[PDB]
Amino acid sequence: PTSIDLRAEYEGSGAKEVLEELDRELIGLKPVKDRIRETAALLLVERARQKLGLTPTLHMSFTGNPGTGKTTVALKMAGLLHRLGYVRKGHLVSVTRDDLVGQYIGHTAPKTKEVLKRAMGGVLFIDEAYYLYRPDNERDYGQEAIEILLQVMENNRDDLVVILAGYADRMENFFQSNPGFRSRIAHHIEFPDYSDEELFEIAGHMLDDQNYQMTPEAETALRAYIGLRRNQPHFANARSIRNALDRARLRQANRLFTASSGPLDARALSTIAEEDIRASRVFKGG
Amino acid sequence: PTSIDLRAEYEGSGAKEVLEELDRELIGLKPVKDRIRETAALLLVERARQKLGLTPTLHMSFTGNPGTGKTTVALKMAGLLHRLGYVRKGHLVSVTRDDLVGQYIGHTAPKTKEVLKRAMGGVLFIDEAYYLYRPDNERDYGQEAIEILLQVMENNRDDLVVILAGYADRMENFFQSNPGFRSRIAHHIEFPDYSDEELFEIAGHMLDDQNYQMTPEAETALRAYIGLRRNQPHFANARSIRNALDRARLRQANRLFTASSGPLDARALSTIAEEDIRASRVFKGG
Amino acid sequence: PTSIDLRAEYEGSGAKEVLEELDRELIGLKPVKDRIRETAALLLVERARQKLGLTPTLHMSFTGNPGTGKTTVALKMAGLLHRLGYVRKGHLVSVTRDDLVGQYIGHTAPKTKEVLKRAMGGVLFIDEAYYLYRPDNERDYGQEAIEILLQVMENNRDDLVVILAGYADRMENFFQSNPGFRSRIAHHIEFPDYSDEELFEIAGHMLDDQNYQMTPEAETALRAYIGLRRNQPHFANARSIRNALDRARLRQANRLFTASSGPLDARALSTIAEEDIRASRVFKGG
Amino acid sequence: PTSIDLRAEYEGSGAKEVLEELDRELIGLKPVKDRIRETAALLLVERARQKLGLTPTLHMSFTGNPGTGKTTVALKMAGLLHRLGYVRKGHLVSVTRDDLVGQYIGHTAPKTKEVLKRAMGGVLFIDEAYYLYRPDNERDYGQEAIEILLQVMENNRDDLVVILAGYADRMENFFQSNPGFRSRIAHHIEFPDYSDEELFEIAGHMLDDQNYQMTPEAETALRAYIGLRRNQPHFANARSIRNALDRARLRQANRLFTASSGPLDARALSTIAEEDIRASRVFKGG
Amino acid sequence: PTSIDLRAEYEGSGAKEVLEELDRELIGLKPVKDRIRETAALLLVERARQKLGLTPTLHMSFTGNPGTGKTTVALKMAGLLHRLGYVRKGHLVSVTRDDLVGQYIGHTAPKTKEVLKRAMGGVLFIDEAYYLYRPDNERDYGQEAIEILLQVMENNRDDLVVILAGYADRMENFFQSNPGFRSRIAHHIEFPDYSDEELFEIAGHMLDDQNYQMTPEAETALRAYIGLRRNQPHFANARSIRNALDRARLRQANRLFTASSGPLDARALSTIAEEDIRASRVFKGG
Amino acid sequence: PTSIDLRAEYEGSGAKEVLEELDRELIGLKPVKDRIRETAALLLVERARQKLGLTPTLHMSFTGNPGTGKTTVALKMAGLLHRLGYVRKGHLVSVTRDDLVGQYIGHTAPKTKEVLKRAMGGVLFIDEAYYLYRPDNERDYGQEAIEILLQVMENNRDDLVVILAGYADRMENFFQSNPGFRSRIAHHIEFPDYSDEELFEIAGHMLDDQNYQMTPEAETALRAYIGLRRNQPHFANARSIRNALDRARLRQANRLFTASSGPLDARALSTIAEEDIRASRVFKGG
Ligand SMILES: Nc1ncnc2c1ncn2[C@@H]1O[C@H](COP(=O)(O)OP(=O)(O)O)[C@@H](O)[C@H]1O
Ligand SMILES: Nc1ncnc2c1ncn2[C@@H]1O[C@H](COP(=O)(O)OP(=O)(O)O)[C@@H](O)[C@H]1O
Ligand SMILES: Nc1ncnc2c1ncn2[C@@H]1O[C@H](COP(=O)(O)OP(=O)(O)O)[C@@H](O)[C@H]1O
Ligand SMILES: Nc1ncnc2c1ncn2[C@@H]1O[C@H](COP(=O)(O)OP(=O)(O)O)[C@@H](O)[C@H]1O
Ligand SMILES: Nc1ncnc2c1ncn2[C@@H]1O[C@H](COP(=O)(O)OP(=O)(O)O)[C@@H](O)[C@H]1O
Ligand SMILES: Nc1ncnc2c1ncn2[C@@H]1O[C@H](COP(=O)(O)OP(=O)(O)O)[C@@H](O)[C@H]1O
Ligand SMILES: O=C(COP(=O)(O)O)[C@@H](O)[C@@H](O)COP(=O)(O)O
Ligand SMILES: O=C(COP(=O)(O)O)[C@@H](O)[C@@H](O)COP(=O)(O)O
Ligand SMILES: O=C(COP(=O)(O)O)[C@@H](O)[C@@H](O)COP(=O)(O)O
Ligand SMILES: O=C(COP(=O)(O)O)[C@@H](O)[C@@H](O)COP(=O)(O)O
Ligand SMILES: O=C(COP(=O)(O)O)[C@@H](O)[C@@H](O)COP(=O)(O)O
Ligand SMILES: O=C(COP(=O)(O)O)[C@@H](O)[C@@H](O)COP(=O)(O)O
Repeated sequence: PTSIDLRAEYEGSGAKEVLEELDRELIGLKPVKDRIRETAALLLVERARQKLGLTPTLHMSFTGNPGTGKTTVALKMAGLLHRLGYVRKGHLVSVTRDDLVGQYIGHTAPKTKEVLKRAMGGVLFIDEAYYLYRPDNERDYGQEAIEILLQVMENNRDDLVVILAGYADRMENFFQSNPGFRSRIAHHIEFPDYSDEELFEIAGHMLDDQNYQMTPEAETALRAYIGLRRNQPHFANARSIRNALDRARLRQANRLFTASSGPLDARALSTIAEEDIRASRVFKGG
Repeated sequence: PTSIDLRAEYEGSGAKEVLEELDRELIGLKPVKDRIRETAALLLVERARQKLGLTPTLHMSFTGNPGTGKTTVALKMAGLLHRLGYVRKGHLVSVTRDDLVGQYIGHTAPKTKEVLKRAMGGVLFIDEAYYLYRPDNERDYGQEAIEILLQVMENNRDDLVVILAGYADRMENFFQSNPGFRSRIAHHIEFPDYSDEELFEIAGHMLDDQNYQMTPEAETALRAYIGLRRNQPHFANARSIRNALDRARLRQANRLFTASSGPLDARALSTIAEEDIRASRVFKGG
Repeated sequence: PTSIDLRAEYEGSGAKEVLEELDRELIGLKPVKDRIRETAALLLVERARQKLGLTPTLHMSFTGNPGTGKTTVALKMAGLLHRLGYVRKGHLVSVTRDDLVGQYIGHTAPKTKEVLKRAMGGVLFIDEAYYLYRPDNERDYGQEAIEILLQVMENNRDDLVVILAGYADRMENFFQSNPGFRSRIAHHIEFPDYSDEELFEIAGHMLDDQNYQMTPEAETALRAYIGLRRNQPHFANARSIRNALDRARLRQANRLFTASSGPLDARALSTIAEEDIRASRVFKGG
Repeated sequence: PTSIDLRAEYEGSGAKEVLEELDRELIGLKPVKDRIRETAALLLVERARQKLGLTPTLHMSFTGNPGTGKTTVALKMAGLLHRLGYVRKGHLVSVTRDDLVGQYIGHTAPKTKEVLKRAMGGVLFIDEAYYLYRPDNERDYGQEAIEILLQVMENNRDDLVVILAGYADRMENFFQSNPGFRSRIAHHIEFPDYSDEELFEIAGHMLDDQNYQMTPEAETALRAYIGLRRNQPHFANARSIRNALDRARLRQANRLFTASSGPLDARALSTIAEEDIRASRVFKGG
Repeated sequence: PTSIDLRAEYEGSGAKEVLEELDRELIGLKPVKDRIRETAALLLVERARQKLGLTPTLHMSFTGNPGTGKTTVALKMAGLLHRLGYVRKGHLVSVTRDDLVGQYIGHTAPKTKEVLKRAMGGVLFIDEAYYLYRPDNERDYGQEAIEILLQVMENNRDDLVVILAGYADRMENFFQSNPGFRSRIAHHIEFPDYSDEELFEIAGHMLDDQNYQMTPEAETALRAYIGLRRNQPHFANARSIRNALDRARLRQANRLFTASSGPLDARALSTIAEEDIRASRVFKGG
Repeated sequence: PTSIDLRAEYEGSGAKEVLEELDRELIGLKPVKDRIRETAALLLVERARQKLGLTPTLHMSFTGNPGTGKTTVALKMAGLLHRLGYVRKGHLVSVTRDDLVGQYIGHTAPKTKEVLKRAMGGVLFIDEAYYLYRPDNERDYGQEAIEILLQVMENNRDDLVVILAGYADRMENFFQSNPGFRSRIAHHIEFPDYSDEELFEIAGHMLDDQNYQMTPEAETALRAYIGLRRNQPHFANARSIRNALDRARLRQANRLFTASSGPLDARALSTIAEEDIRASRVFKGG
């Protein structure tokens, strides 16, 4: 070997098969998907470079709001990384701060370490990682977990990848207070969402996750709803959406229970109708 | 099975028998009772949907003032939930923050866990839950109880339902500081009551709970009392009501002891008369 | 039984015999004594009501200054309560915060619990109870004692009565910080004593407690003293009174030792004379 | 017995023999000595009253500056108290805060208790007692010592007397923060000192304690010194006196070493001469 | 021996062979290299002085930014020091604060001590040493590590050299708070890198460390980039450089993957082209 | 014996031989040396007084800047004290706060105590003692070391002398906060040095301690240097001097290494020349 065919590796790795898996398994967020397509390319090239004699550097940060594909992309990353020979067992260990820090004084270091043992050969995924740093609280022993984490991200490299994730404002603050992470994360990925279309996409995903469908009439009813809701006080984006869908679901349940034609099937029970949304006082004025 | 008769489940579950039990066992708060009627409908439908292949999501929050039916509705919920096959042993474990958090450093995690063991197959009911988060205090180890609680509400699902309850202002603040609860509570129920009529309803419920009745004359005497009391300093709503009723009870006891016609019966001993309320310095001016 | 003769219970209980015992054993504070007379009536009636099928609710708070009869009334309460079948062994366990909270981390819960064991069947009396809540101090474990106390006042009812006592300003603050006590205390009793007459009453009680009498001339000498003292800086009410009486006692002792007519009797040794008070620089101007 | 001869007890107790012992063993502070004479009288009378059927109340506070006779009066008190049958073994146990509070968490309660065991039948003397209350410091466990102390001063009475002593400003503050002491101290004794004569008395006592005498010429030299020193900045009363005497002693030593007539005797070595004081830059202007 | 030939020692030690090793193994930072050349001279002379009868004093501080040669110079120091007979086993033990301080209360002193055992006969290298002093955090036991460190730097001298390193602002602050280090460091070495040329040098070193080269066209493209970037908000110097190079690398990877002429060699894969930098929105205006 | 020949003791003790040792072993600071001469005289006399029947009082404080002879005088004191029979084994135990206070909670009292055991029969020397009082820090247990120290300085006297030393501003503050030390220190010794001449003396002592001499030309070069340096920002007195001498030493080493006439002797290697100082940018303007 002297040169390297990139497409040979791309087609030989099954990396394309994981990138396809990502398009199919994430309701269109092309922005992000392209960014992962691009990182795949770099990950490919870096590997081809390592195969011609030139340890990588892999850790990444995923920042954005709830419901932007952080977890489901992270899973695919572990895949991709296992397919490009960066990781041995391409498996994702997803953990919060409450899996790494123990209440008792000294029961944190074995806990982080053992979680790490389970992570080895794959990817550790620390959701809202910045919660490990709580000097707000006394008797929270999260600084030890940081120390052990930080030490691992520099030293014990070739057998682990770490992904910190969560809100960006909170992550960037976490790096201020705990530097040495910025230099250890090679991949900062922003997960963007909200515009009406985005809020509607969210509404749609939420309903897919619950196995409910809207009737076309109800879809337009929601689009109306959203536009109005965003001009009323204390609009909470995604929360306001969950909340509307919750109340819609409650209304749909009562609509059906009160009708009672007789037996009804999955479509009748999975469908949110125009009535269920338009009955909201959001359409009255509040 | 292909369609599902909802009324068949509603009548087969005995869910109606628990909803009747609620009307009979809660002095009219039709507002709330309708909201529970409605949630019952959704809980019904969701179940019928789970029975056609489409884990639920059950936790709820009860917000409002003291004396609005939070506990007595929660009890009925545990019933309803057991009747709709969501819960195995339909029993309510009611706990405050002082049942989950221990003084000693590490004697909290076994305590929360064991309470949880007692809760399993039924409903855990955390009154004024927001008191678990006390970063105001040092040496209070309530954050561990939150961690264990939060972990349970996501992971170990199909064998427990949690109801956080208490004042709304304090609950919404608690979610700010401890997010991840908002997404875990599927049912936000507001318990409304204060207007004179509400204060009078409260007075009425308090007296029912103690087995005392008022004479019509005394009722109007209280309505007079309330209107005056609310314009005097340090009006404490429900507390001022308990306090007036306490003093009325004391006056009624002394009225009866001092009269002493001879023997007297349950009505004489259960009745608060016009004298007992009007004797208050609230009618003098203070 | 269908009706109930109240006087039959009042005379059968020996409750009157304890109320007489109170008049005889408390230098006239008719205000309070009437309030206890009245509570007795209610306690009577409530009992007669429980005997016709209609658990009581018994805990109380005693608020006021040192030397108003809190302890000596509490003792009689335990009596009264035992005579009306509310309490099994009518005995009063009087405790401060230093009997419930231990220095060591975890040596508080057995200590509160064991004190409670000694209290069972009678009345526990927590003097200046608000001292259990010291978040001012670190390493004071008083919050656990509160938790155990609070739990007992709701759950393990029919075998214990609790009386919190002390200054009112401090008690009401204690309820702010630790709510759930207000609802558990059914009896708020205020112990009143300052106006000149009150200061003089205090002076009088203090001297009774020490077995000293004043000569009429000395009484008027004190009334003069008080009026002057209250217009001088740093007037501390009751403390200033103790302090004057202390100095009077010292002067009386030296008056007698220096005279030495020969032997002298109890009256000579128990009497504070006009000289003993008027010799004060309070009469000179300071 | 019906009356009581006071002089009989005063002469029979040997109380006079301890009061004489006080005059002889305290360089004239007649102010204080009279106050102790007076307290003796009251202590006498109270005893004669207890002997005619009318538990005492004994604890006291000694406030003032260093070098006013607090300790040497306290010793005599223990005497007096043993002679008037208030105390069984008339012995004084003198302790600071560092004898009652231990560093380790829980090694304070046995330490206070054992000190107290040694105190029993006599007088415990807590110098600068207010140092037991250090909420300024964390990991100081002085509040437990307060609790145990306070409990002893009310409950276990007839076998112990406590004397808190030290600066008055600091003592009165200590009572603010720890009330319940004011009511437990029956004897507040102020120890007054400074006027030139007092500063000179102090100088004199200091030199007696060290076995040094001044020559009459040097005495007048000091009186000159004092008057000047008090008008220069940062005058520290007693400290400035120690400091002058220290420097005088140093000068006297060098005066003698440099002279060296031959052998010299106790007078030559015990004497501070006019040279030793007048050589001070205080006489130059600084 | 009477005089000493310095060049004899310089050539006999192999000290020159380590200084050559430094030029070859550190991409030109002549500023620093001269400072190390100079220190070598002094270290030489001091040794020649010790060999004529006149314990040295060796500890040093390395201050500057990431990527200025601190570690790679420290390694050579250990060499040099071993070649001039100051150190027995010329080996460098590189440690952070997380290797010296343990979470548990008392598991720090054995940990520092054992690290020190491994350090003996060579050089201990504490990166960002100032992190040992964290009074910001409770339950961090770093002050003990300071104590043990400080004690070693004075007492147990002839068998250890310590090098504290990191940012200068943070180091000088660390000396304020922990004095006694300034007197123990005999060698303060500043590591300089920002001016455009410096930022470009940094960019260059970063790319060397990653095995990437720029085409001359791309170099000028970066110089353009830098000048623009420094006038846009939140310019973070070196971070902004890493960030640009990261994004350039990502663009280079995608440029190559998308072209796909066929096989490509190390130069094609190591080269960042003009396209990869100029594609930045920094050239659009943001 | 009746009188006492002082010169007999002075010549018999070998006290003169230690005072000579002080002149020879401290580069002229006649001010201090006279003060120690004088204290010797007093220590002599006090001893002669104790030998004629009239426990001493020995502890002292040494205040001043770094480099004024505190340690080297303290050593001689231990000598002197052993020669005048005040101390049994005339040996000096020199300790900082980091030798008395342990990190762990309770590992301070054995540590202070054992250090004290090593001190017994000689002098304990606490450098910068005021660092034992750190209420600035939590989890520093220095107050216990104070307690044990303070207790020793009063009680266990005849087998230990304590010397607190360091900056005066910081010492006097330490006495404010921890009184009872002022009365326990019988000897306050001020160590004076800064004026140009003093800075030059310091420079001179520093160079003696390192075995370097200046050429007369270089001395005047330093005097020039000092005058300029003190008018430039952040002048740090003694530190600026060390720093200049360090850089001079570095320059001298490089001057010699670069010349290389051939062999060179101790004078050439010990000498700092005019070149080595004048090459400083302090002479350029910065
Ligand atoms: N891009 C997406 N495509 C499909 N579903 C999504 C997407 N993003 C979020 N969701 C839905 O919202 C939930 C949020 O998932 P997650 O990745 O864990 O969020 P986070 O951004 O906090 O990491 C998912 O379980 C899923 O049901
Ligand atoms: N809605 C209601 N209907 C009948 N009684 C009520 C109602 N609300 C409150 N009460 C009375 O007041 C008490 C308050 O009960 P609870 O549910 O525990 O209050 P919360 O949960 O809001 O703190 C009840 O035990 C009952 O006696
Ligand atoms: N109402 C009263 N009648 C007679 N003596 C009283 C009365 N109140 C207080 N005293 C006297 O003052 C003391 C104060 O007693 P206590 O009841 O324990 O005070 P408190 O409970 O208010 O703290 C009593 O021991 C008693 O000698
Ligand atoms: N009234 C006094 N008569 C004789 N000596 C005194 C007197 N007051 C103080 N001293 C001297 O000063 C020292 C201070 O003693 P002490 O009673 O302990 O002071 P404090 O007021 O702090 O309790 C004594 O040991 C003694 O040498
Ligand atoms: N002077 C230099 N010469 C060549 N490469 C350097 C130099 N300084 C830094 N680097 C590069 O940057 C990285 C920073 O290394 P390091 O010395 O550990 O940083 P620091 O000690 O300043 O924290 C090195 O691994 C190296 O690849
Ligand atoms: N008076 C002095 N005479 C000679 N050398 C001194 C003198 N003062 C300081 N030094 C030098 O400086 C160092 C400072 O010593 P030290 O007594 O420990 O200072 P300090 O006690 O004031 O902190 C000494 O070891 C010595 O080399
Ligand atoms: O509180 C909200 C919604 O808050 P959010 O913006 O969080 O949804 C009100 O608009 C509803 O109570 C009205 O319900 P309905 O629309 O059924 O009347
Ligand atoms: O303190 C209150 C009532 O407070 P609250 O508002 O909490 O009831 C006074 O009005 C009563 O003491 C009067 O009693 P009465 O009315 O019997 O004179
Ligand atoms: O300090 C006080 C009294 O304070 P309080 O107001 O607390 O009593 C002075 O008036 C007395 O010292 C005078 O005593 P006499 O009156 O014997 O001179
Ligand atoms: O510091 C002081 C005294 O302080 P204090 O007021 O505390 O004594 C100066 O007056 C002395 O140094 C002078 O000594 P001398 O008088 O021997 O010159
Ligand atoms: O956030 C930054 C860079 O921050 P930093 O200054 O830290 O690099 C934006 O300029 C980029 O998102 C633009 O990327 P591109 O230049 O590829 O559009
Ligand atoms: O930082 C300082 C000195 O600080 P300090 O005042 O602490 O010495 C500069 O003057 C030197 O870098 C110049 O060195 P040179 O004089 O060799 O150029």
